[PDB]
Amino acid sequence: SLRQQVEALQGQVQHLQAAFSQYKKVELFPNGQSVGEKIFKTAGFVKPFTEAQLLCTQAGGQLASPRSAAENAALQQLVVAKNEAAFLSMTDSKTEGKFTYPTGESLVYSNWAPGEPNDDGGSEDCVEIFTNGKWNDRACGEKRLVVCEF
Amino acid sequence: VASLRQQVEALQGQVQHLQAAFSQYKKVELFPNGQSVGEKIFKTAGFVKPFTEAQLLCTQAGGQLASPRSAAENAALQQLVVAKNEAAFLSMTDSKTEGKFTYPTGESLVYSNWAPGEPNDDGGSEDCVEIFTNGKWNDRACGEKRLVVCEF
Amino acid sequence: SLRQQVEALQGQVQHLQAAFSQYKKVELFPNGQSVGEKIFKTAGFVKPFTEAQLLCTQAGGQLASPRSAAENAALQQLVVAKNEAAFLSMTDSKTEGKFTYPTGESLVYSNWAPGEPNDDGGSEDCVEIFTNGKWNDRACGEKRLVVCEF
Ligand SMILES: OC[C@H](O)[C@H]1O[C@H](O)[C@@H](O)[C@@H](O)[C@@H]1O
Ligand SMILES: OC[C@H](O)[C@H]1O[C@H](O)[C@@H](O)[C@@H](O)[C@@H]1O
Ligand SMILES: OC[C@H](O)[C@H]1O[C@H](O)[C@@H](O)[C@@H](O)[C@@H]1O
Ligand SMILES: [Ca+2]
Ligand SMILES: [Ca+2]
Ligand SMILES: [Ca+2]
Ligand SMILES: [Ca+2]
Ligand SMILES: [Ca+2]
Ligand SMILES: [Ca+2]
Ligand SMILES: [Ca+2]
Ligand SMILES: [Ca+2]
Ligand SMILES: [Ca+2]
Repeated sequence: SLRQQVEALQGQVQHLQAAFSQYKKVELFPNGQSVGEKIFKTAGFVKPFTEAQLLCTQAGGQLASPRSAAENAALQQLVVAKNEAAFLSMTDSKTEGKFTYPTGESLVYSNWAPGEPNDDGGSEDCVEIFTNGKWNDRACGEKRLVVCEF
Repeated sequence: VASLRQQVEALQGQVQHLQAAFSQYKKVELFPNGQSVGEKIFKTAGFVKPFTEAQLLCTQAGGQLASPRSAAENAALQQLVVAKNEAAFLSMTDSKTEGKFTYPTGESLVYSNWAPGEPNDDGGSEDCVEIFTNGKWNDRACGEKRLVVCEF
Repeated sequence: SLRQQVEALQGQVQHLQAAFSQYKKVELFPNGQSVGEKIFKTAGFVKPFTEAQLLCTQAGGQLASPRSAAENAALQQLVVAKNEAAFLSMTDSKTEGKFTYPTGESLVYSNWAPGEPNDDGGSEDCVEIFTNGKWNDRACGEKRLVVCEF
């Protein structure tokens, strides 16, 4: 009967997989985007960098950190849909000119708009992504769309 | 051997936890922008868009525009429309053949809840369908903006 | 061969646990809070008590019912985030001066602001929670943030 149980439990698990897959699609509409094993989700409102960063970390994730063209495109979809530029997780607060992820690791991908980053004004240590997907270093005190990744 | 037995017993415990946890999250997830009816789930985006844009949003999300195929589904959909107090677009149109409304697949309707006198192709240019807060349907110009509600 | 059958099932279950865990974080961000086996979720808008109560009940849950300091703090987080006081499920509509849960039992926990409840104007049978986490009885006809528990 052990084989029978495995047969039965697998039926329940595959039914669970089906239900879960459906609820996942529902979950991401319309404020989320999945790319690979990563999920981006916007809070739907704007906040300064520090507050946005805290919201994501307290939620068990971190600010959007596109590490490839594919991830950047998925994130771009949310920014376009909300029509609001969003903050990324990277900053060059430690070493001006050198942007890093929250862990301190150097960028493995970038999509800077022409002429960026320019540390305009002498104090732009955060990064925002435009509706066109391009990046721009921006003053961390400005308010931008909050998008976290999980 | 008994090793497999122990593993099956372990799997049963993990599965029961997932089922209970998932049962709770289903309710949490659908509050307040979703409605479950049978094996279908309606989810509103909370904003309005013209038909073509609304349709694209749903298809890109892995679903399609709300397609109520029974009174029960139509009532579930109506709940979201009433909550947002915004009439919504359905997926059906008679863009191909005037007077013949079909689902995106091309199949003819299996259920309808037209308000009296509808569809009337008003102005000779209404190929889309909207559902009112009272649950009744009305054919409407696809260029108009209505609440976006997808089904999954 | 049963071993290879169980082995396949184990793979599915382990993947589901990981996928479900990631999804839980996505769902709770930014309108939910999990504390113990309870989950609070705000609709993000305000409604009078009766309408708020119906929304929660029809959703398969009930209005926020903090039963401990831990739960109250979790609920408070949502109130603070939305900067809108929220209705709790308890009322003393049946017997003035005696607040009870929807079931009818008396409170097992409370966090009343100084001087409350005071049945102001002789007509406050509902309860709101402030951004400071304290409670105040309020007219059920007033509109407050809708927060349900599941
Ligand atoms: O964050 C500020 C922006 O980088 C802005 O800076 C300068 O004013 C110019 O280089 C603009 O073209 C650029 O868009
Ligand atoms: O979509 C437009 C509606 O059909 C509208 O059209 C006309 O104006 C009349 O027939 C109305 O009674 C009807 O409600
Ligand atoms: O809900 C109404 C509040 O209790 C309010 O009532 C009265 O106006 C006074 O007792 C205030 O100090 C108190 O804050
Ligand atoms: Ca600097
Ligand atoms: Ca800088
Ligand atoms: Ca710049
Ligand atoms: Ca036509
Ligand atoms: Ca028509
Ligand atoms: Ca019409
Ligand atoms: Ca009273
Ligand atoms: Ca009272
Ligand atoms: Ca009071």
